[PDB]
Amino acid sequence: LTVKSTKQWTIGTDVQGSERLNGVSYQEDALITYGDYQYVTFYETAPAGYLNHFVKVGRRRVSPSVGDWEFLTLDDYTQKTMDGHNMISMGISGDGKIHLSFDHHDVPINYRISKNGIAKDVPSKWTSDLFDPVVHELVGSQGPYSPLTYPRFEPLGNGDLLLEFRIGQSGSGDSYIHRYSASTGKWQAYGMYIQGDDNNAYINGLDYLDGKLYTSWTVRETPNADTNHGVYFAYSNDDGKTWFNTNDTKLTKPISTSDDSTLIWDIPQNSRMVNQEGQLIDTKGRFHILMRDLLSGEHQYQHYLRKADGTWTKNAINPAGLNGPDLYDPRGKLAGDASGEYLFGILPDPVKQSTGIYVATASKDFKDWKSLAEIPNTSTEPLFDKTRLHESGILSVFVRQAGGFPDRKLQVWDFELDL
Ligand SMILES: *[C@@H]1O[C@H](CO)[C@@H](O[C@@H]2O[C@H](CO)[C@@H](O[C@@H]3O[C@H](CO[C@H]4O[C@H](CO[C@H]5O[C@H](CO)[C@@H](O)[C@H](O)[C@@H]5O)[C@@H](O)[C@H](O[C@H]5O[C@H](CO)[C@@H](O)[C@H](O)[C@@H]5O)[C@@H]4O)[C@@H](O)[C@H](O[C@H]4O[C@H](CO)[C@@H](O)[C@H](O)[C@@H]4O)[C@@H]3O)[C@H](O)[C@H]2NC(C)=O)[C@H](O)[C@H]1NC(C)=O
Ligand SMILES: C[C@@H]1O[C@@H](O)[C@H](O)[C@H](O)[C@H]1O
Ligand SMILES: [Ca+2]
Ligand code: NA
Repeated sequence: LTVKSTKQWTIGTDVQGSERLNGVSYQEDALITYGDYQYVTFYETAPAGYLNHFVKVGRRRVSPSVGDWEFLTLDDYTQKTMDGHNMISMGISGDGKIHLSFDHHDVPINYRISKNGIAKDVPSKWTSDLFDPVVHELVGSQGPYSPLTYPRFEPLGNGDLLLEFRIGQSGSGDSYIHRYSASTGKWQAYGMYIQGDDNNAYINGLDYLDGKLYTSWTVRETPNADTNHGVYFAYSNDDGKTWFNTNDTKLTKPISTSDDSTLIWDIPQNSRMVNQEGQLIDTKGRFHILMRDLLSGEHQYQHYLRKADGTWTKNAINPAGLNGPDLYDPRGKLAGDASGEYLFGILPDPVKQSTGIYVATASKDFKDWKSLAEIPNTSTEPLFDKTRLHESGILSVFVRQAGGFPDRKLQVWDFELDL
């Protein structure tokens, strides 16, 4: 496997602040291909300057040929909270509508949707008028909408879109799912699907394949990040209403963080494992988790694998040259190709201030981690475009550079693979 070509584009100047607001691990998602176009969302500084930001949405044609980016600026909502939780997630439903939810740390939902199905019936003009106003509810559904953190979207097989988030706080919170119908344009409440018990679950993402929805998490006792413990897993066969553990045992609704039956690896507190890192269902139905810990005596990224025979394995990701991360260092992701043979670790290196692209193969039990490429000059939790990789064999990664404001840019990097 080789990188046929490497290309990059600078899409904006990052915003100034001691917190990172662009390029955050739990953006789900930041960079999305739908049809012949790729979309990206990020904050850029408003004319009022420091601590005033607008959400931007970029689009570019990627098929049959790659076109230039164009951007719209949502200049009717000013982000002002210098808090790294307050990121943007985007989703695109099967009616072609683009959804955005953003700017939360334990506050009411902020959500907006495009007026029309702009990703399906593609308009000539890319302007802010394409979007409806910010609202603080989900039409057709019901609260609670506050105190909300961590909006995550997941597109389903019938064109519908899940929106998932935590209601509560670090160390005492629960998570909820809502479902947007592409046929009616209405949201519906699926209710609380995971319930804390003087703690909160921190999921790594949502993954969906062939009618099944997969998630993994750690449990946090207090606002101190050293109090994460456990690696847990569950899946649903009905888009988040009913859940099962790794042994196919049906779980209570909601899943309780006190239910040990979803635990797949014992990791104590003070292991230097961080919440909300990465996960992946590969196209062959193998489930993967990316975390980190100090338990070997060295800080190392860790790969958890749910094998076909039901067994789980854990193996350090330690290819030559990769510096292992401690608790507060930037978090990585796992990507997979259409065939399911290639597993990509998109791993920020805290020493090099760059993002490494490493590859392992299913034929070698994913133990053959090899350096494949690098994105230089990043201070980012890298995020990729699942659909572009599956459809075109191009690994496309959104990054925040390292360096100082206003030199520090936002970029998209495309690694064309010889798949
Ligand atoms: C339902 O699903 C669950 C989840 O998959 C399943 O439970 C697993 O069952 C398998 C098979 O019986 C267990 O696998 C064995 O594990 C042996 C060691 O287990 C200990 O270590 C686990 C790993 O953590 C270690 O390392 C970390 C650092 O990464 C460290 O923090 C830990 O402390 C520990 O050192 C650990 O998760 C596990 O904890 C469970 O069990 C204890 C009690 O023992 C409990 O207190 C915990 O709360 C938790 O439930 C435990 O501490 C391992 O030696 C053994 O290896 C042999 O077999 C393999 C075969 O592949 C050989 O390769 C190998 O050489 C040995 O011969 C084997 O891998 C696994 O531990 C269970 N996992 C959990 C989370 O419980 C249930 O069985 C399923 N139930 C049904 C009905 O289907
Ligand atoms: C460790 C800490 O945990 C949560 O508060 C968020 O994920 C935050 O981004 C991370 O820095
Ligand atoms: Ca996802
Ligand atoms: Na608590």
